[PDB]
Amino acid sequence: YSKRFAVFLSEVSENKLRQLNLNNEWTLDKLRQRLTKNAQDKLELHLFM
Amino acid sequence: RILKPWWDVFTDYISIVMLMIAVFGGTLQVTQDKMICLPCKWVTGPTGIKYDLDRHQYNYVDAVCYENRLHWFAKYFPYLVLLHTLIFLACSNFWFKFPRTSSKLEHFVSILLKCFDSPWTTRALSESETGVLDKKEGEQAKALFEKVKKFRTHVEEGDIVYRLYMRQTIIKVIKFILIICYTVYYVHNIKFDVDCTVDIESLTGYRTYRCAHPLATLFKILASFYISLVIFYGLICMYTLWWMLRRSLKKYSFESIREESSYSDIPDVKNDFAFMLHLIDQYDPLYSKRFAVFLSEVSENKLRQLNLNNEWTLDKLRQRLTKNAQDKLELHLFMLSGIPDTVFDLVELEVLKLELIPDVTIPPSIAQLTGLKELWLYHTAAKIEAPALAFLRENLRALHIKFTDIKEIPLWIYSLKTLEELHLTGNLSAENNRYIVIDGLRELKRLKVLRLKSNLSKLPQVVTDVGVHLQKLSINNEGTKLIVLNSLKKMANLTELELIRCDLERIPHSIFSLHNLQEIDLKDNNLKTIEEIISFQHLHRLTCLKLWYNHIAYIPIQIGNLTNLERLYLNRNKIEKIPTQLFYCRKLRYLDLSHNNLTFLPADIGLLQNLQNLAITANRIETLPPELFQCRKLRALHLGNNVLQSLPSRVGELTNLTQIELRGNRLECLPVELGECPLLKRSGLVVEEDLFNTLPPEVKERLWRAD
Repeated sequence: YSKRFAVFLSEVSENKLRQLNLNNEWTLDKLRQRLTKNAQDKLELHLFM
Repeated sequence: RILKPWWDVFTDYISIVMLMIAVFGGTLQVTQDKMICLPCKWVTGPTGIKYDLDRHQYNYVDAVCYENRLHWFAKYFPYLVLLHTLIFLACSNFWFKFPRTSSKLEHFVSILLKCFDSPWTTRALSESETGVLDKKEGEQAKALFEKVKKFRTHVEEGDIVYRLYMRQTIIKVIKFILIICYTVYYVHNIKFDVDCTVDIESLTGYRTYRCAHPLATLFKILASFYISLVIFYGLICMYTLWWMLRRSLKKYSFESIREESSYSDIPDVKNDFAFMLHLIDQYDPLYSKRFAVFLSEVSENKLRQLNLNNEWTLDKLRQRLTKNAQDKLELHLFMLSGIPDTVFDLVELEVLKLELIPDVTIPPSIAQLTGLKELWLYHTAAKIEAPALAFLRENLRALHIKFTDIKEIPLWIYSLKTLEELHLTGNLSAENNRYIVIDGLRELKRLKVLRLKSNLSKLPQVVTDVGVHLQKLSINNEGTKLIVLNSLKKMANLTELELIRCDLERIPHSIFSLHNLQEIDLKDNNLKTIEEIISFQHLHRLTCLKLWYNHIAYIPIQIGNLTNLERLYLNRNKIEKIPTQLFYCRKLRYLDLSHNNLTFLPADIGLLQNLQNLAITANRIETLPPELFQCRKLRALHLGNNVLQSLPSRVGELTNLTQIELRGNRLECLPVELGECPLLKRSGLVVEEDLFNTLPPEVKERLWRAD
């Protein structure tokens, strides 16, 4: 039980959590929708925050 | 219910120990209490004395001495304890189950438990930041904040809980002092070994009875234990009173709210009643912090702003996209409190309309709308304070600041040096308020169209003439008497000038130097006979002459001087005679003779081969000249509001005549030569059932089979 509490307290793990939310909520098909643009193969994190 | 302080917890447990003593003394007092009595008589060595008495009489003198010569306090000690501790239970139990203020507490703990429960207050307590929640906790926080306001209405810093609490705690204190007085006064009236002397002597023959009570030591020790329990009990009750007079007020916790809020970076928080809040201040200030952080209007303002953000949808603005010229959106006239965030979703938008909104800030993600270039920001005070201004520094070209007062001109916004047209209606500004339009608009070098409409000016600003980039000017709807002559000629790239609703008797003569002038607008002026076209003929580019709403009654001979004139508006003045020299302006495509006093058209109309649309409405012409056929480019035969009678076969000449106007005439003949109507469909205000009765295959088959 103390192992559960400290493991949840670690910043690397919750950092991996929010990065993991951004993983499974920014999928391969999403960048498939964002592939090909004006001159070249341009990917937008442009204006996205 | 779990709001009780610690001393009321001690009141509960000391109370139940106290009644446990009561039921112990009562039970023991019933089944084991008796008295032992035997008479004092005087007042192989040792032998037992004998009495000539009986077991009968011993029980009798037991009952007589036990009832008579024994103290009632020792008789009824557990009953006084039992009834008296139910006074204490009735104090705290009755104070909490008082009906109306108990409803106040029940309502209060219901909103209090939800106020612990709301994870939005975890979020809003936890923190230009973003983050999108779901729907229904917004609804819960809506009606949750509503019921907080309902509680704020029902209480208004009440007094029933304070004075009712104060009355029950003060009767607890004075009852405490009362009973410790007489019980300490009666403990030494409990004795182990009593001396009885009764009227029994004719029945048993003895006066005095040494009587031992075998139980008074037990009642004595638990009586002393009892009052020891009470002095500890009521002593803690005195400590409650000492806090009541020492540190407790009606708004002291309100200062803990607002000093806590200044400590908690959400400063301005209102207040609801503190003494009940003081008891939970004694419970924990953490739960106090949950309550005030929910209470602040900035916080719930942010909540309903997010309710707006997820409760304007893509189908809503999708069904609000395409308008007058382009893709134009409206929060215009809609009194919305905030901009939706799905606004910057849909890049199809080009012209944004934002009347009546309290958004001082715009999100930086609005630059995703790369199609947006025309912006309407009226009845608002958007002072964004974000790096999105650089975003729109290289985006947009049109600004609309209508009906905006002197203070509500967002100053930092006009640094975008790609603005090209400006709309400043409603700057009701004096010369000191003229400087409140601060010259940071001088830096915006790309301003080409300037709108200074609908205000209280008399002279233009000296900062006005610094922009030679300006090509289109309007100074409209003012009290305009005076024009500084140098400022007009300084902006020589002026091509279109607007004098709408001005107090001009005449025109400024210095207009001759503005050789780029093509379009001149003179609506609603006091014009009699005009300044010479010798001035206008120096204006070589003059093509558009707009002479609306004057009271000039005669046109000078120099009208046959503007060859480049194509658009002539002579609407609503006192013109009666048609000047002959109208024929020379052969580039004339539109002739406006409307709202005059006209008699008859001379033959100058036939030489106007470029005439496509003719307006002679609101006149007094009765018969058209035969020069109708030479106006072969005529599409709009605008013949309204006259005393006209009929038409010749010249109507069949015009191959591009599409619309005919006869707004109130004789129109009795309804001629058949309309049935040679090669492209026309709508003789618009000629439409009557009379003309629809006449010419059956021509009107009905040509028009109604053409439709």
